[PDB]
Amino acid sequence: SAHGLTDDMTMHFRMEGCVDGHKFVIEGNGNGNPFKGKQFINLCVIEGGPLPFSEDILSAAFNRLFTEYPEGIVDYFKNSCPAGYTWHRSFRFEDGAVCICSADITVNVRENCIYHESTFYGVNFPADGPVMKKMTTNWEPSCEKIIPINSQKILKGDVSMYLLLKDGGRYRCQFDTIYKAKTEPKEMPDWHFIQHKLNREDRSDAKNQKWQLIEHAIASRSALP
Amino acid sequence: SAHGLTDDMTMHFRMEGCVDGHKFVIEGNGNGNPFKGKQFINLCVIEGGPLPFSEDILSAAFNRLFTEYPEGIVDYFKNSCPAGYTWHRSFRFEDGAVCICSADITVNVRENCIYHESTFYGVNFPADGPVMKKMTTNWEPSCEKIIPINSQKILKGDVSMYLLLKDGGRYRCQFDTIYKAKTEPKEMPDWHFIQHKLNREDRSDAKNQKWQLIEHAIASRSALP
Amino acid sequence: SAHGLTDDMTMHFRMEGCVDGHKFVIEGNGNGNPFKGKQFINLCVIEGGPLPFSEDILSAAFNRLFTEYPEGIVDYFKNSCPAGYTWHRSFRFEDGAVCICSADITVNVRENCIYHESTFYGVNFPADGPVMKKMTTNWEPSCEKIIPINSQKILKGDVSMYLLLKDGGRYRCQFDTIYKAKTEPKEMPDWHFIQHKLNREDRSDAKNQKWQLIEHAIASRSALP
Amino acid sequence: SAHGLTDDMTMHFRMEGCVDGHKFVIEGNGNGNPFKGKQFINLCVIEGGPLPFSEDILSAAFNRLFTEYPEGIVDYFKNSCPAGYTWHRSFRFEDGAVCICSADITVNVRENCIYHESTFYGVNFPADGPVMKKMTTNWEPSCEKIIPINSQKILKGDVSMYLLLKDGGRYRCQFDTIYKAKTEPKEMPDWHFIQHKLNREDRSDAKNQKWQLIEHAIASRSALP
Repeated sequence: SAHGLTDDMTMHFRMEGCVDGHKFVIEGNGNGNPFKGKQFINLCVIEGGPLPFSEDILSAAFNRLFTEYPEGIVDYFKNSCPAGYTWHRSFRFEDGAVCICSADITVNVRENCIYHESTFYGVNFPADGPVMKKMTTNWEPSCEKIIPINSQKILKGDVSMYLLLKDGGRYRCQFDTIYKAKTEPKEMPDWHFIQHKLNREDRSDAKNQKWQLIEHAIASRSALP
Repeated sequence: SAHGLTDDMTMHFRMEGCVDGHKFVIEGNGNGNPFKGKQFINLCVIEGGPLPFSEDILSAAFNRLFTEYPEGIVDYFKNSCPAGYTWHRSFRFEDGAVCICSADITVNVRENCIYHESTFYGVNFPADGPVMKKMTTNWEPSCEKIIPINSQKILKGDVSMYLLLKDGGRYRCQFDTIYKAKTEPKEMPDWHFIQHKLNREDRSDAKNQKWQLIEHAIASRSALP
Repeated sequence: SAHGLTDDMTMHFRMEGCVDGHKFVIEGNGNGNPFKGKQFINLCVIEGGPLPFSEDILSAAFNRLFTEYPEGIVDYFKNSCPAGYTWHRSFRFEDGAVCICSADITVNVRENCIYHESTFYGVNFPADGPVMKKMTTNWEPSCEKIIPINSQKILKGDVSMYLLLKDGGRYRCQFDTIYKAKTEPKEMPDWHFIQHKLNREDRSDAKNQKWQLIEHAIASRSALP
Repeated sequence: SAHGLTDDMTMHFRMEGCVDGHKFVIEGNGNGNPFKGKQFINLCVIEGGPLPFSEDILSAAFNRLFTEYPEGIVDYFKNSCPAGYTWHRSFRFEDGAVCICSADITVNVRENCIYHESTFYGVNFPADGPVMKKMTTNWEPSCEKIIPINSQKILKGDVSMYLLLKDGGRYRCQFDTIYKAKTEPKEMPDWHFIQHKLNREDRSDAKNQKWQLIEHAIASRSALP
């Protein structure tokens, strides 16, 4: 019950985006253990579906509160709760397309639920690219580098991502993020890693395009002594 | 009329955007001579003013119809009128900031007016960068290379841009644009260059943030025989 | 003489390099008119032949003296003669390959001959890429932007290059060059453009791998009034 | 005594490089446990010293044989011994400078020593940059991503590196590597991580510029279950 978070919370998701001119809105709700960096997100496309681009590109847009932080690493994110935090991210794929996303994370103590406001925009996905051809299956597990920006008291994210393709090829992407606490940080953490594992399961049917995302993230430092 | 265009038209502008969470809306109008690739733009911030980021980053979002093309190069843009055309672009600044914008151009023949609709999103402008410190003054005259992608009957733009700084420095940006006619083109151009000159003059008062833009662009091939 | 240069000179070339472990040495000569930015280059592989990678990637390594400059723009290069100048450049291809090259240009007044010495190193050209499959044909005419760095009295080059492919495709590369006079310049130019046209004609026989290059370059400012 | 490697070997180092025109040669010899991914390298600049650029940029040029591979991960490197392997790497620093390095690793069973042939080239380090001003202290610990290239049976390396600066700033760099076994690989490993820790200790004096590098590297997979 620290900072407004419990070992078993819920979340509500709302995302509005536009990719190469195609507008869309996504409604969702999930649950997870902010302390074990584990969450189950359930999303449904209410507007724009069926999406003309691969839904995998949106995955990383839907919450560092769900990160397991050991005692040795300051937890900037939970530290700024229940107020929440905001982040801004961009990424260019190896084929020129670039996307940017922003989200506002707010914790509602009364409901023991987290409210996620998501924004996503992308441009220039090649017509014959794996994204427009829906040939992606999952983001390969990664190791994100979290750097502290002292002067301004915020964090920077740097992670090389690979979107695995059905044809076995790898689609490289560079995540560059800025994490801002909605509350003046009293203590800034040192640099550290955050390994992630994000999986997508298509739950689509004749009526709706929907899917589930399971994210497992955990912080740490150099494995080397 | 020749594609519904004349040498003395007016324009209507409406942009909606968000840079690092700060929403804003801009409206404006103007006049120009498409045949001489010359245009005057008058903008006013009707929402989100005063903008916390330099207005210079938005400048290249406000119409290739205003490009003087020589008869030796196919004018993909004027050929798409009056229906018009759409475009998508990414801005990758040297300090990590990245922006993406899209627009829809349409010609209203009866009104001899061109309607311009756009969206602009940017992310990660450093707090002490030239953009947030409002040190930018104007984009530097450039030379964009236009490449044809015949398989999709669309065009690709490539131009390394430089924003001049008040201290005498410069700030680099990379423009990667995809241009696409609304109606299928029955003829495609070979690659070519487009030189531009874009100038901004701020005319903000106590009641509103406003400014004018002046663009001049000409299409050409290599200068070497 | 005007800086020891004349309108009908000869040149001497010697390049040493290594691309992905494959060493090679190239020698050659030529003639040209610096005042009209026009030159003819004859190269021959004397070591490492036949080159396993397309000879096109080396082409831009073989002299800004051959740039026709208008009196309205300071000719930083001719002003550095006869001592000459040195330059350093990086090539970042779209498939991950990166090359770096440097050269030292010197004018031998008595011999009316320019001595050109260079080194060229490249790395990671994919086995099935256009370079190793020898699919390249010629660089496309370009427009390089020259920027002055007054604090070090040196110049910076910026040009997005495209190598044309035999199947009708293109292969992008990014030229980032630093140019520096050997003797301190007593005058610096403003930024400007330099348009180029470089053509290769292979003339290899049973005994040697040889080819000729023809370059034409002119300096200018914006085409817009 | 597997593949020619023991739990306690030695190495000899020879590197020839050129940075922005400055030539240099480095002679060295080290020892380590290829099985615990631990090594102590001792280098001395015999030519070109004192180096005008920060010696930290050369660090990663001096042997994946020194990586601890658990039973669950195939060991491509030791697998190709005692023949050895070769690698090619490039990296662009956030300020434009780019370097490329290559090395040939050969194991000498009789001497129980590894011979390291190193090549390094860099260009365009800003005069007032942290590299030319010698303001760097160490490469921050990292997590490299090792990907297998099936078709060709080789490995690709991807690691975002940060060269820590005396003034506390971080100097970003992107390592892109290709690892090639000098012997047809019979078994290719799946993707995996290789965390590293490389430290530099200046052992320079009035006669020689010399220093020691301790590298500790260990392979693994997603920390997440």
